[PDB]
Amino acid sequence: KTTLFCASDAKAYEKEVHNVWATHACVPTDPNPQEMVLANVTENFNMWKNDMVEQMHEDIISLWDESLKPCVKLTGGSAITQACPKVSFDPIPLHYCAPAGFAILKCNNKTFNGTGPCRNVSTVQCTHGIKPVVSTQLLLNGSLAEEEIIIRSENLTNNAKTIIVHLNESVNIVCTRPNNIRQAHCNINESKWNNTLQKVGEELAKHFPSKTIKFEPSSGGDLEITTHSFNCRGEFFYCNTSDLFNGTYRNGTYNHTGRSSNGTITLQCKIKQIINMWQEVGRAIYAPPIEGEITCNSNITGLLLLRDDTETFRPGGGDMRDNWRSELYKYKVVE
Ligand SMILES: CCOC(=O)N1c2cc(CNC)ccc2[C@H](NC(=O)C(=O)Nc2ccc(Cl)c(F)c2)[C@H]1CNC(=N)N
Ligand SMILES: *[C@@H]1O[C@H](CO)[C@@H](O)[C@H](O)[C@H]1NC(C)=O
Ligand SMILES: *[C@@H]1O[C@H](CO)[C@@H](O)[C@H](O)[C@H]1NC(C)=O
Ligand SMILES: *[C@@H]1O[C@H](CO)[C@@H](O)[C@H](O)[C@H]1NC(C)=O
Ligand SMILES: *[C@@H]1O[C@H](CO)[C@@H](O)[C@H](O)[C@H]1NC(C)=O
Ligand SMILES: *[C@@H]1O[C@H](CO)[C@@H](O)[C@H](O)[C@H]1NC(C)=O
Ligand SMILES: *[C@@H]1O[C@H](CO)[C@@H](O)[C@H](O)[C@H]1NC(C)=O
Repeated sequence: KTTLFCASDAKAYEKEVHNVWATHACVPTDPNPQEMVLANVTENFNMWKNDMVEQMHEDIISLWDESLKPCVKLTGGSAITQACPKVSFDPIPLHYCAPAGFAILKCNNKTFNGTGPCRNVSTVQCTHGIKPVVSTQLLLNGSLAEEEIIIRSENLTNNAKTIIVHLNESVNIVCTRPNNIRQAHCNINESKWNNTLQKVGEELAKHFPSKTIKFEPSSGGDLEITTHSFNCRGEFFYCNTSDLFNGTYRNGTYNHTGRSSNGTITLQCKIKQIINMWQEVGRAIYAPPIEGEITCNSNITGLLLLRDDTETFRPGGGDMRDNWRSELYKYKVVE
């Protein structure tokens, strides 16, 4: 429909790079914005074909190119070389705002699966604050569904279509390279993982009725999608998830099958310098890791799954727009 603009809450004295970018590219946020219900209106949205996602994707690409410059960038046969300073890197929330003459409709149905008609609807200047968090397999630091877990998919029959599971309760994941310099690990409380895959299996079961629901670690691909990869404090972690996506939900009960220990699942992570870019088809080389404890304490707030009697779900990811979709699903720009 139109060109959106961003409102952030960053300040010009942070050397953190999301702050720097936002202070150049975004306008300050309205202290008290004002909504505008319309609980009879009913309009349709389709999260899977939402231009707001394109615009945000463009902006995050811009952000990363100005903030996480790689020492080397291989695209086609070209290699570009730049200074790759280590930087202060912690994502801040970004608001997307409709400019003069445009408004953002926001669907208020707390169970809205993200496509089709929605009943309660509001008008807003801006989205909520969205932390543009690049990762695969697990979505981190998002907003939780407020009712029940919600399964989103462009077409649940088409197994080639990424499924976004929207959790209603955070699950902590703590990743640390402590004080091999490239080796780290993550801790998830196996009990709350336990429960979470319980409930996720229930919801997947309503969509998949005759069948037993198996979680299995991702088959093949680049490391960035066969492991839970993400950026912590500038460094690209790649964490093994085969003790995480490893479980069976059969008789209305979930049985976890990956190996736990003293009540917590522990993922082996590598920090890596040679990255398969999400922005485009290419490779990006970075400097070896900073020193000391690198630690990220994050909320797993959704999953990205792919489906292959039994239905099997393995972790997925790689198309960063799905991350943005998970947060922008309940908004469209109109007028
Ligand atoms: C233009 C958008 O590209 C795409 O849709 N991709 C896509 C799509 C699919 C499946 N289809 C739905 C599978 C794999 C990919 C690739 N994803 C990454 O590479 C990717 O996520 N890396 C990474 C890097 C750093 C971090 Cl921290 C991170 F968390 C992730 C990408 C192509 N890029 C490439 N082959 N270099
Ligand atoms: C979250 O969703 C699950 C299943 O959809 C439900 O059992 C649970 O009560 C919901 N709310 C929570 C867990 O707070
Ligand atoms: C979402 O709901 C619409 C109708 O509201 C339905 O057509 C579609 O199958 C649902 N999709 C999922 C993934 O639940
Ligand atoms: C989803 O894709 C399937 C094929 O995988 C096909 O029957 C149809 O086009 C889609 N179904 C719906 C309900 O849109
Ligand atoms: C993850 O760990 C398992 C068991 O150690 C191993 O078999 C698997 O290949 C690993 N995957 C990756 C992508 O490192
Ligand atoms: C589940 O975990 C065990 C060890 O923790 C591993 O041997 C097994 O291969 C995993 N399941 C799958 C389907 O990979
Ligand atoms: C998630 O948010 C917490 C608190 O803001 C932060 O410490 C953590 O590093 C974030 N995780 C990622 C992957 O950015």
